[PDB]
Amino acid sequence: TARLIHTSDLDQETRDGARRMVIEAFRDTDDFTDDDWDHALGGMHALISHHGALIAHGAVVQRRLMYRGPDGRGHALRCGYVEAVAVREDRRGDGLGTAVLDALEQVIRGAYQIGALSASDIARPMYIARGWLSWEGPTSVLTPTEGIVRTPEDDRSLFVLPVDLPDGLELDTAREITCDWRSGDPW
Amino acid sequence: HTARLIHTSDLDQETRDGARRMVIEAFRTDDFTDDDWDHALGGMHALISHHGALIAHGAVVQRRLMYRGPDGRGHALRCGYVEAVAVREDRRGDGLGTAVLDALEQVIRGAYQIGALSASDIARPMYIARGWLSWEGPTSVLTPTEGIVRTPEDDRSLFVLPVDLPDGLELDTAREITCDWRSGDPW
Ligand SMILES: CC(C)(COP(=O)(O)OP(=O)(O)OC[C@H]1O[C@@H](n2cnc3c(N)ncnc32)[C@H](O)[C@@H]1OP(=O)(O)O)[C@@H](O)C(=O)NCCC(=O)NCCS
Ligand SMILES: CC(C)(COP(=O)(O)OP(=O)(O)OC[C@H]1O[C@@H](n2cnc3c(N)ncnc32)[C@H](O)[C@@H]1OP(=O)(O)O)[C@@H](O)C(=O)NCCC(=O)NCCS
Ligand SMILES: NC[C@@H]1O[C@H](O[C@H]2[C@@H](O)[C@H](O[C@@H]3[C@@H](O)[C@H](N)C[C@H](N)[C@H]3O[C@H]3O[C@H](CO)[C@@H](O)[C@H](O)[C@H]3N)O[C@@H]2CO)[C@H](N)[C@@H](O)[C@@H]1O
Ligand SMILES: NC[C@@H]1O[C@H](O[C@H]2[C@@H](O)[C@H](O[C@@H]3[C@@H](O)[C@H](N)C[C@H](N)[C@H]3O[C@H]3O[C@H](CO)[C@@H](O)[C@H](O)[C@H]3N)O[C@@H]2CO)[C@H](N)[C@@H](O)[C@@H]1O
Ligand SMILES: [Ca+2]
Ligand SMILES: [Ca+2]
Ligand SMILES: [Ca+2]
Repeated sequence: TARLIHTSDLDQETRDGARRMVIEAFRDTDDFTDDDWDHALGGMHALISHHGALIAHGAVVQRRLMYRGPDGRGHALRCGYVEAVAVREDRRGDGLGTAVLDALEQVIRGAYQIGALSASDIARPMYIARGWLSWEGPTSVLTPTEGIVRTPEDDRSLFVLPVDLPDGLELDTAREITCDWRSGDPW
Repeated sequence: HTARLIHTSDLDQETRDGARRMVIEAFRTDDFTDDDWDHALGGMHALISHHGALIAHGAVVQRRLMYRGPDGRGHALRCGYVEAVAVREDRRGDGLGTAVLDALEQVIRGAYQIGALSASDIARPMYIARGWLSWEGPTSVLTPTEGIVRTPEDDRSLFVLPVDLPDGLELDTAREITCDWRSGDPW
């Protein structure tokens, strides 16, 4: 039931409608920040509206995830990173979230080497059920002034969906995995 | 000439193979490598067709460009990076290149803070004409194991299109600009 739209083609009221719905959906200090919204921009949005109202949203945005295999090689994987997955609270538990992820996984499978996200510890079983793989190793970020810095807080949160890895590569989820730099939450 | 815009994930197999075949030839060790094709995926494609065959391609993919302002604050700018802009040999100088860049710039203005690209020499006038800023400072890449490494080869090639810079950001082309890491040509 989800409509796929590039940030590009969102009119002002859809952007404001989506942002307002996502900010409210992540309230149980505003949990969903300006940086969190920046992270949701530049890729494909999955939207579900009912009678003029936005009731569901998700985004998949491109970045690189860094992974070194046991042959020592080093890979910068073309990643579809899942952001701002949200359903208006009264509309939850009726398959809308599923419909949003169904549409984002179509993007990921069609365009990227790997899907990734850092799930709220509440949503973790929903991803595990879709066949997303929990990372077991240490997580880190490639910083511009320090080098690769550990992100222990994101170790339990990181999920991957390896859709089309290069060469022979099969990930070992016990190895380290490193995200590229951005402001706010790196994961 | 009007380009149609399509996400990587919506390309049918024949159009994907068609685009890569046309782009490899337009750039003709082949000059257009497997990494070069990798770099053109994950974003929006501009396509122009004629007599059932592709005559023009380009792509805009999301990455981060790192820039430090005169107030010492580091920015990780949401970048629409332009890749694989190509017009079939027999169709050059009819404005097809212009139509491709018009559609990609629609994406960049609609979704990103900055546009960037590392132009071949033959393409340079086309960018200078469209009002892309030539960079005058040193360029670098953020590497995983060596920190920020100068990319002197790319100093003369870099164009940016600054469309929606964060508050308090004066883009000075004399200063250093750093791309995020990827395999192959970092720029
Ligand atoms: C997480 C969220 C998007 C789920 O959306 P939803 O429309 O309730 O979910 P669905 O009905 O499609 O179900 C998602 C899965 O969660 C579980 N689930 C079952 N009932 C549920 C309910 N009422 N609410 C949430 N999850 C439920 C099931 O495993 C379900 O899979 P199913 O469709 O096979 O039953 C939504 O609750 C939300 O917006 N939460 C707050 C913001 C947030 O945490 N989202 C992103 C975290 S990474
Ligand atoms: C993309 C490419 C075909 C240029 O496309 P094109 O169809 O020749 O370009 P257009 O006709 O749209 O315009 C090219 C520009 O050349 C310039 N130009 C126009 N007439 C010219 C002339 N007589 N002499 C020289 N330059 C001229 C103009 O700036 C023109 O833009 P405009 O027509 O909007 O004014 C060329 O870059 C290419 O395909 N080469 C191989 C692949 C490649 O190197 N691409 C690199 C992208 S970085
Ligand atoms: N008052 C409600 C709050 O909800 C919060 O909900 C969760 C989310 O806000 C956030 O979830 C993860 C986080 O686990 C992980 N370590 C970092 C990751 N970037 C966050 O990401 C998630 O939430 C943010 C919005 O905050 C979204 O931008 C992002 O797309 C989404 N996947 O962190 C929280 C998980 O600890 C918290 N559980 C807690 O602060 C509190 O219960
Ligand atoms: N060597 C001079 C000329 O190089 C041309 O080819 C150029 C392009 O192939 C390539 O241009 C730039 C490059 O300058 C810069 N330092 C790095 C950047 N990634 C390259 O990028 C460009 O070409 C590659 C394809 O190779 C594309 O994938 C990319 O999208 C495109 N903008 O590098 C070459 C140097 O400018 C032509 N083969 C020919 O006119 C002539 O040989
Ligand atoms: Ca947050
Ligand atoms: Ca090349
Ligand atoms: Ca080959």
